[PDB]
Amino acid sequence: KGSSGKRVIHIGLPELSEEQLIEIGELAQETIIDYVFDHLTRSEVKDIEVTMRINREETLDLEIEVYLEVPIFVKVDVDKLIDEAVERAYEIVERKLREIAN
Amino acid sequence: GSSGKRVIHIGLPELSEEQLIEIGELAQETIIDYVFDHLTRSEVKDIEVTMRINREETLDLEIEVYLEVPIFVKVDVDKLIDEAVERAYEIVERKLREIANE
Repeated sequence: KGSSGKRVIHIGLPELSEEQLIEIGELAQETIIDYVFDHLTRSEVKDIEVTMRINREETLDLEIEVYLEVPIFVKVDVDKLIDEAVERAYEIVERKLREIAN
Repeated sequence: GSSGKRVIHIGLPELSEEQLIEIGELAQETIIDYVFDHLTRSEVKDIEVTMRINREETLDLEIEVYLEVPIFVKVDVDKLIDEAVERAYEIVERKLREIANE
């Protein structure tokens, strides 16, 4: 089992139309996916799992859970890579939200 | 009767690992779109759609769907999930033929 790691980006959501809700969810997830494959070659990625989660209780919450695993012979720092991927996702979603707020 | 779970395994041998990501995304999002186009926002208490890409240890793509509606809402969750999934296959198959043609 090569290096692996998981992270969950969690975002409280404001008032959004259905179209904007789906757009935001997909944006968050694709930013993470694209980030991974813009730094790794398809061969270095043994397993990538991504879950989009939208929970609506007292508050509207979006969560993107990502798990990544590389071959045991690949030397990339998976945790740091996932961290940065997730960070990029947070800022891109947070900006898109401010933009919508107008 | 307030929730449903569904796991589908998909093999896509004629596609490169990159096109696998694209299809995984098409599949997952077709399912998300379907759920929100057929249920009101308030009826979707919790939805989770996972895409797993792993050509070396699985058929290739795995999609996991989890859907929950409020306990007082009368909806056939497995049925809705079934329809969402079938729609996904139909859309994925069209994409595959499209890709094959190019």
